[PDB]
Amino acid sequence: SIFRCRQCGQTISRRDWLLPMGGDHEHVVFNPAGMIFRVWCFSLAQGLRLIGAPSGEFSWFKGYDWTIALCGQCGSHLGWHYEGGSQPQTFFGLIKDRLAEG
Ligand SMILES: COc1ccc(C2=NO[C@@]3(CCC(=O)NC3=O)C2)c(OC)c1OC
Ligand SMILES: [Zn+2]
Repeated sequence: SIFRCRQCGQTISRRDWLLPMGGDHEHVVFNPAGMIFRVWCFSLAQGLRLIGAPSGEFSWFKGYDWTIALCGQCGSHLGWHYEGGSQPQTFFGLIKDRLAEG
């Protein structure tokens, strides 16, 4: 029901806050460093620290710019905040295997 940071237990999100972006909350993507992530889209998240300004470079989601999302408590990379788009304007893409569910 609740998602916490797997490393430290920081409160991050909720199953209720999952967002089906393009018809599915789960998107399997790879970055240019060939790292594969199972990304769960959330309308809402808390307890993160968004670092830097947004970038569109290699964005997996058309029309959205990303900011790196760390755990605000432990600094572990938990995913990205997406902004600059439409329906919705913003959302979170969190790496499922870096969260723990209650
Ligand atoms: C030009 O320098 C980079 C900028 C962004 C990234 C990204 N890695 O993950 C990102 C972030 C989130 C996203 O929507 N898609 C990706 O692919 C961008 C990158 O790879 C490590 C870079 O090294 C080449
Ligand atoms: Zn943490």
